[PDB]
Amino acid sequence: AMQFDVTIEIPKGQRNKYEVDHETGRVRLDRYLYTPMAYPTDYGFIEDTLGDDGDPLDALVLLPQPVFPGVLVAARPVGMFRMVDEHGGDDKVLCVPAGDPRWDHVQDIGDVPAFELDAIKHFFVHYKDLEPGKFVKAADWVDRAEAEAEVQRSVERFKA
Amino acid sequence: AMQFDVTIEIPKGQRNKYEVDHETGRVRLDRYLYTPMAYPTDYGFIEDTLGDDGDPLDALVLLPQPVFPGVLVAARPVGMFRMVDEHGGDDKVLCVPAGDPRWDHVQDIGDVPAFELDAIKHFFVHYKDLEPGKFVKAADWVDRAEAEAEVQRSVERFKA
Amino acid sequence: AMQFDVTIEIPKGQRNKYEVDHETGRVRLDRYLYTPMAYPTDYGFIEDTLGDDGDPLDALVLLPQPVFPGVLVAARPVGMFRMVDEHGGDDKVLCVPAGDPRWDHVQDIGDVPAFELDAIKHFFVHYKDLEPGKFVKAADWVDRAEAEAEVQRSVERFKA
Amino acid sequence: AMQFDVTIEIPKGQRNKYEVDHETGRVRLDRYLYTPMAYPTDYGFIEDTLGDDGDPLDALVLLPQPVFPGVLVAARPVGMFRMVDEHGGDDKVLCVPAGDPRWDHVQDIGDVPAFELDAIKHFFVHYKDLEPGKFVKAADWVDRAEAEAEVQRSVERFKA
Amino acid sequence: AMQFDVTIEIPKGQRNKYEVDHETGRVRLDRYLYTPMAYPTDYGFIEDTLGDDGDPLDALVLLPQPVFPGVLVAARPVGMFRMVDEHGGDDKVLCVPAGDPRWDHVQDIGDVPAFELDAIKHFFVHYKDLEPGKFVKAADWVDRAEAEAEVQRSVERFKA
Amino acid sequence: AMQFDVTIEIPKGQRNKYEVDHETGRVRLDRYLYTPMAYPTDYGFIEDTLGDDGDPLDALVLLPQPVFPGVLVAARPVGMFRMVDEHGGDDKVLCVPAGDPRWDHVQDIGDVPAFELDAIKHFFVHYKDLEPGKFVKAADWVDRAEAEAEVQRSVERFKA
Ligand SMILES: [Ca+2]
Ligand SMILES: [Ca+2]
Ligand SMILES: [Ca+2]
Ligand SMILES: [Ca+2]
Ligand SMILES: [Ca+2]
Ligand SMILES: [Ca+2]
Ligand SMILES: [Ca+2]
Ligand SMILES: [Ca+2]
Ligand SMILES: [Ca+2]
Ligand SMILES: [Ca+2]
Ligand SMILES: [Ca+2]
Ligand SMILES: [Ca+2]
Ligand SMILES: [Ca+2]
Ligand SMILES: [Ca+2]
Ligand SMILES: [Ca+2]
Ligand SMILES: [Ca+2]
Ligand SMILES: [Ca+2]
Ligand SMILES: [Ca+2]
Ligand SMILES: [Ca+2]
Ligand SMILES: [Ca+2]
Ligand SMILES: [Ca+2]
Ligand SMILES: [Ca+2]
Repeated sequence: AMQFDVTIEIPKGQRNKYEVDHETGRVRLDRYLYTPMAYPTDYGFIEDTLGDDGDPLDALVLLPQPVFPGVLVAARPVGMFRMVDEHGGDDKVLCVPAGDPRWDHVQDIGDVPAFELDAIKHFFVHYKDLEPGKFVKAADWVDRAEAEAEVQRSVERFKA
Repeated sequence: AMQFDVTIEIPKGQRNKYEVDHETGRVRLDRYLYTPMAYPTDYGFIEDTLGDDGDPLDALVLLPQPVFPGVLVAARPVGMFRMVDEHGGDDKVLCVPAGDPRWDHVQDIGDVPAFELDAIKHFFVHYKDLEPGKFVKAADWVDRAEAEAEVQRSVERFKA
Repeated sequence: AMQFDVTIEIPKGQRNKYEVDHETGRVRLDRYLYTPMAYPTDYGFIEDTLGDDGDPLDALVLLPQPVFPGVLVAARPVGMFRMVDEHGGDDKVLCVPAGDPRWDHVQDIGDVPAFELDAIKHFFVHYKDLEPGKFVKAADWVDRAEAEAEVQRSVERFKA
Repeated sequence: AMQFDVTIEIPKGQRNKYEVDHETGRVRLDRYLYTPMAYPTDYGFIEDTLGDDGDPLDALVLLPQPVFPGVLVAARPVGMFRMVDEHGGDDKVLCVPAGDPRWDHVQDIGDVPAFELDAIKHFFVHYKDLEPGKFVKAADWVDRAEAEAEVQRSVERFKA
Repeated sequence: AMQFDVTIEIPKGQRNKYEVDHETGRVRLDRYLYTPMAYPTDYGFIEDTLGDDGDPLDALVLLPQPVFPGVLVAARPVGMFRMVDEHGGDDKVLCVPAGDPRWDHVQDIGDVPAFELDAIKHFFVHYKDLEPGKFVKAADWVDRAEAEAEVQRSVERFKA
Repeated sequence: AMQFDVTIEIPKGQRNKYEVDHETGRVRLDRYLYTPMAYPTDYGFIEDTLGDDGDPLDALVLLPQPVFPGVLVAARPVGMFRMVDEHGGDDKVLCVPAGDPRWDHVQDIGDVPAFELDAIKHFFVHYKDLEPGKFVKAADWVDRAEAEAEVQRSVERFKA
């Protein structure tokens, strides 16, 4: 099975939007969110990846307890969240911890309760509502097969 | 200068929706919110008040640090959030601590930063989205005079 | 589905062993635990039940986020943990929140992942290791049907 | 050997000064402290005591982990903090948990390390500096025997 | 408008005095404070500056929520805290987040409310009372223009 | 008097088992513990050491307040915990902060309360009980002199 390293930027429950600067590796506070919302899962990116824009592929990791900003978590993808915003398409891979039997029951997007997926969607649809010149036009969920394909595309781009 | 006691049910930052049961006085968990949202201010109700809803008049309190559920805070009103939900009008009186000179610069709704009023509005408009058969329609932020009048109304209703 | 109110005494992750006095209703610190352990679920008792020993029926509640000591939670039973300690038979009903569709997938003890049942068991087996004259000696899980029967017996004992 | 119940109003590390209303038993926020200081121990009062000033006798409880506001702790005195402020006399009994063998090495005021006693002193001397028309002009520690004498006086006054 | 990157060493509310080692970039615990006090704002230093003692120029950042130690925050100066301690002169630039319109109402030292500036002064005046070989002699606030002059000097020294 | 730098990987009270990768210096989540236990002291390793295993020598640090993962603490040894798990044998040096006179009363293993030593032992004996292929076979406390020998040992092997 496919797996990889995710670097968590923002723990679950945070209104502080942290981002890891990729030139340096330093954790930065981008902004305090303008909406009364908090990240529904631990949020970050996959190491040694690169998307269409000059940034790694975004990742969401389900956990029994949050980590801190800058922490690595070995994860495997079970699905992916597509969305369109002010800078076009944005993909977010949904993962669980790799080599952990406690998450073996989650092999695909259908194994994650509809209510956690709706809550995730709702966050990304609404979190920038009060920010000038920022919107989220579309949003929906694809399966693990489509997620793994997107990871494979992003690894290939990185190595090039 | 009008003042009253507010009982805080939900501290700022909470996704657990607590409620005081008014007949018994116990704190209950009503529900964990279905949306990835957190109460932007300390939320509760004014003691010895009564609306058309058989319940007390709801209240928001601006604080430097949150209290915990069940705590009493002496407060004075600076405005009111007017909204309609699935059960009609649900007005919420915005307050600051009474007799505290660090809040003397806040006398009316205009003295509260718009960004904070925006975020409070965004919470109540969106926190119930994912709950079926539930919705909110924000009317407007109204001034201190409109608030004090509603508080006075609901105090008279209580005394009966 | 059968349901009832649970008063939570100890939130998940606490080494402080809080207890409610059943006359006064006050929260008391019985003791700081002598072992490096923490309650793996929110822990308390079912309101208006009378067990075989004069005390109410104990309860464990699975939640997405812990509450505080003294909080009421409407819960439905999915199983029961039977064990013996230094004062004989000790039974603890495992529950989920009642009227919450996010827990509809948990209808009996087999739906609760074994890792969580093993952990709960491990807590109670070991938490009084370092207290003299205190132990727990038997332990095993019984299904929803037996839990509901035990709750019903305890509801009646209380009424009489 | 003397012991009693201490009700904790304020946990260690708190800048919010909570208070129990002794008529109703409700927890109130008196005020957010005006200085950048935090209570160095859990703070509260002794149940069934009445001091010379109409209120219950104040108490500091040394703990391995803090409790929450409103929690009872069975405790025994090991000393007292004698203080004169703007309202005159103010005596606070320093306690440890009763019947807990992890505190049996603490028998009198000399057994509490001087760094802790100085820190506590430093709190009460400076926490109201920035509060107007508020001060403390005398601050001294006394032994268990003197502390126990004051508790006894206060207990007997409670029985009027 | 002048701006720079501040690295936060100590979040607001902390009694642990964290310090970044400027050679390696590692975070160190210098000491647990000897007074019962907590840093009243997020505290750190300005990146790519050089104070005339060989360290980066110290910075205080006003935030709606604290960050973690090591986190970068883009900021702009609004004033400066001038103090004289056991090391002689010690300057600390008071800042707000740069490119954040929620802080546009704070442009110079007079825009910060007095109760917050007094609290910050109170911290630095008193936090080393109980520390041996450490004392304060004086503390004053100066305006944005004085602060900017000091930043600019420290920047040129950095380039040398 | 021997002293060294300890990097804390895991703060006290944690169920998340973090690790520093000694190649990269990145913090990684190894695993969420399968037992309902939490690290009773801050846990990590000694910098510039090499144990029998090929990783650095492990360290426990007694603190008045926990740090966060990746923080350096100057520390001196007062004893050592010897254990035999799967993977050979593991040793953990028990320390206190160096140059801190609040810990001067702790010079050898006899000076640490037995209650704290039993709790630390109890953690490392039981924390992997439910993990397959993991175990403990023996657990002992040894004195300062024994610990200092093992540190110096590990320093030499790092240099060689
Ligand atoms: Ca990302
Ligand atoms: Ca992205
Ligand atoms: Ca985006
Ligand atoms: Ca309410
Ligand atoms: Ca209402
Ligand atoms: Ca409503
Ligand atoms: Ca809805
Ligand atoms: Ca119980
Ligand atoms: Ca029982
Ligand atoms: Ca028992
Ligand atoms: Ca035992
Ligand atoms: Ca008191
Ligand atoms: Ca008093
Ligand atoms: Ca007083
Ligand atoms: Ca004063
Ligand atoms: Ca600094
Ligand atoms: Ca300086
Ligand atoms: Ca200094
Ligand atoms: Ca000093
Ligand atoms: Ca280690
Ligand atoms: Ca090792
Ligand atoms: Ca090992």
